Amino acid sequence: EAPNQALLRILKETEFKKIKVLGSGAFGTVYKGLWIPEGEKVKIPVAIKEATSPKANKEILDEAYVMASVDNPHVCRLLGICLTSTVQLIMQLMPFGCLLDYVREHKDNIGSQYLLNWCVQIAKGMNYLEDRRLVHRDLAARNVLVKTPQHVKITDFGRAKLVPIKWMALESILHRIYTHQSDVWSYGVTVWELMTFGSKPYDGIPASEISSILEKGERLPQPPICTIDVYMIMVKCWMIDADSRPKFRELIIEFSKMARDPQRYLVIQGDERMHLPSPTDSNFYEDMDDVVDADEYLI
Ligand SMILES: COC1CCN(c2nccc(Nc3cc4c(cn3)cc(-c3cn[nH]c3)n4C(C)C)n2)CC1
Repeated sequence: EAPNQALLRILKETEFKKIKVLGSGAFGTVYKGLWIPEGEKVKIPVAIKEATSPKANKEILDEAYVMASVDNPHVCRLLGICLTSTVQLIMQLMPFGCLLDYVREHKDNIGSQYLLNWCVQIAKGMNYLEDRRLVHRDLAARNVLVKTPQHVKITDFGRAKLVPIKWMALESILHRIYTHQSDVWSYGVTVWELMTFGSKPYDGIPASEISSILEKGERLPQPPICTIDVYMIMVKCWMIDADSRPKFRELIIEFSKMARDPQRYLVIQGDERMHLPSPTDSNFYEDMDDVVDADEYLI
């Protein structure tokens, strides 16, 4: 098939500054930082993902490969890699963190317009991955990052090709089959995570029971804010027949029609009177002088 002519940018350690730590786990640690290229007079807000074991490097270099091979407004691109002893991925700073925590922390100000717009954006990013013949294998609200409350992007290409049980299609749990239609099942679950304001799917149920639960005909419940219109979409993503499930191009269309009249499809008390931070807010955005967002920094 088509040659992957993507450019892998190697960045010097001296070209960027680590400001603070954002979060640490088993993988390593993600830092908040600034990238100041050559003599460009720009400061790009960045996220730097950083023991050295040859196996862990192959995994991070596999994620770098996939992340450098994407370009879409609703997908996180790799800005570059820094080849130190540790080896670190330089990514775009998504100031508002993951969507999962965002919905939990801001339920009182999240309205129908935002929720439906987020669904359209995830469908667009996912449909792009399908175009690039990329199967995510780990879509969830934790892997959708917030640039601004009005702009979200899909991330975490650590599992992407060409285990998270409660987000998986039945063919995936039973046979390890992953298609773009299995990403649709995970898309259904992600929507459920948003519509419930960050609830844990199948809370209290052990992952081993999930396979048998789905086989019986049981699915995630109808969230209180969901009309039968929105829930019907969730249910269709959870059909046994993968070809029966909607295609992402149909999900973009479905959620877009709904996003034109949000109150008809989602019932939230206090809707329209709610508000989230916007680039039209007082002090929404050290030396703020020459900072440009990665999306406007092109070479
Ligand atoms: C370990 O897996 C990594 C895979 C890549 N992913 C990513 N991808 C693209 C951009 C990006 N930037 C990015 C990631 C961020 C934040 C800002 N910008 C803030 C947080 C955070 C806040 N409180 N706790 C954490 N995080 C998390 C997800 C590490 N982060 C971050 C997680």
